[PDB]
Amino acid sequence: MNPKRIRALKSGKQGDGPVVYWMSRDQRAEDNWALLFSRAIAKEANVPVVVVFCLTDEFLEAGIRQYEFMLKGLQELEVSLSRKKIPSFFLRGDPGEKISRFVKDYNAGTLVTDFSPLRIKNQWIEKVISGISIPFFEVDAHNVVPCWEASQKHEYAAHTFRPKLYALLPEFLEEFPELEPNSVTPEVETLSDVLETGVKALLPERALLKNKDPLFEPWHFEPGEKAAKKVMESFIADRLDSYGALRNDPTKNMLSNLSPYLHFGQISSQRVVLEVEKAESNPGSKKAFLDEILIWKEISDNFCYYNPGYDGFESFPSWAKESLNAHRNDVRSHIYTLEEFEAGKTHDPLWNASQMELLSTGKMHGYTRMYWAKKILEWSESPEKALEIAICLNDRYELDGRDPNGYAGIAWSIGGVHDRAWGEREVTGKIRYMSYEGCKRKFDVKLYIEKYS
Ligand SMILES: Cc1cc2nc3c(=O)[nH]c(=O)nc-3n(C[C@H](O)[C@H](O)[C@H](O)COP(=O)(O)OP(=O)(O)OC[C@H]3O[C@@H](n4cnc5c(N)ncnc54)[C@H](O)[C@@H]3O)c2cc1C
Repeated sequence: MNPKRIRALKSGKQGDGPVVYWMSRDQRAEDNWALLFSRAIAKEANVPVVVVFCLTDEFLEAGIRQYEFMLKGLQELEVSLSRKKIPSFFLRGDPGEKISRFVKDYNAGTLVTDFSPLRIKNQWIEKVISGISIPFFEVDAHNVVPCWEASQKHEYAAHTFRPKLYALLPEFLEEFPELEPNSVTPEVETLSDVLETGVKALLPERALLKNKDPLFEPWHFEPGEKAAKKVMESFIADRLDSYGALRNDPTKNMLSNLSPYLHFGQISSQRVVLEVEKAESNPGSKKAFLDEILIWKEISDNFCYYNPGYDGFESFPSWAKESLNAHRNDVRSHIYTLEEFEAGKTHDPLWNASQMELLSTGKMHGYTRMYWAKKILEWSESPEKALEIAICLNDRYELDGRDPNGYAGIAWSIGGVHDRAWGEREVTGKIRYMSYEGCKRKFDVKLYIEKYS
């Protein structure tokens, strides 16, 4: 176990009680460095290890599609942890008041949590640190290389972060040891009841069409840690060979579809890299997939970690902020509201079809996501309004929303983060421009539109 994967958030006196794992971002039993580190510390202290998940009050800022996917994965996760003699306690309320109360009530000795660069995660840490007296650690179980170890500053481009990540691969890209069960079973409600009351409070704000029927289709992605492995095996055996040539074709389902499992942490990205690296397929397709799940994925955590205002206009590069400021007073072709973008009532059938896929499946195609966000910038009153509309529609209907990948992706499409300066156009400026005629020459837009009516 590499000691570089774990950071110390707060020092203090260690108690004689069970080591608590505050699971937030990585909801899985296998390939969880934070869970493995908690077990190792528990073994050395001759005490059991426990897992504590907090059902925060911000679940109403999302939809049922993200609430059911996460909770139904925990129901399978609770059974798996119980088979390892590891109890799980699901708390409802503020993490600042629930974690600090659980530590005091159960005489916790050491508190461990997974790493997350999001602002909401840092808000909870500030509350938890102020109310605990036991050692506090955090472990990066999401990225293959720890976020603080890949780079010590903000990487403005992928070609500068790629050499730093690949050079650290021989040290951190390794196999996961078996999660040892607890020696004995140690000494706040049913998840089924939490899902029933949670959905009931989310029914009035459910996405529906004119016929009062739901828009979301839950049969596309089955939640759970077992289902994530089945999808990963399907991609390597069926879609990995043609991934490098059909990644930019929205009409073909040639993607891995691992993001909803990678977002909630139901499957480890390092596990996906290990299986792909030992798989024999097209070298140009493996390189394309490795560049997306390692470079572009972990650079999204580098963006949110080394930029506090990652969701603001100030995190954009200097060239993009000056170019957008020089085209603020340009007459936009169209100005749509948030309700018009949400309902897909624009003049672009390609953009509307992209939005419908977001509403129905909850996972828009990787290529169309770049087009869907750049048209928001072109059809908004200001770049600040484009950021809010893109972030809102992303975190609300994307099954992988509220993730550093989304914020880095939105900042790339609107502010050109991790991008270069292109030809200077009106309104958009030097930000990379994507046209409807450009997509027609790239893929069959007629089939993509006709699929999502
Ligand atoms: C405007 C916009 C919004 C986005 N919204 C989200 C979002 O809400 N949540 C989210 O997790 N990702 C988001 N992304 C990144 C990307 O679109 C998705 O991660 C990708 O579509 C995931 O689906 P997939 O696994 O089938 O694609 P794949 O090509 O099979 O990629 C597999 C994994 O590689 C990573 N990856 C691939 N492409 C990217 C990328 N462009 N940026 C970062 N990581 C990547 C992801 O971890 C992904 O799960 C967004 C990108 C843009 C441009």
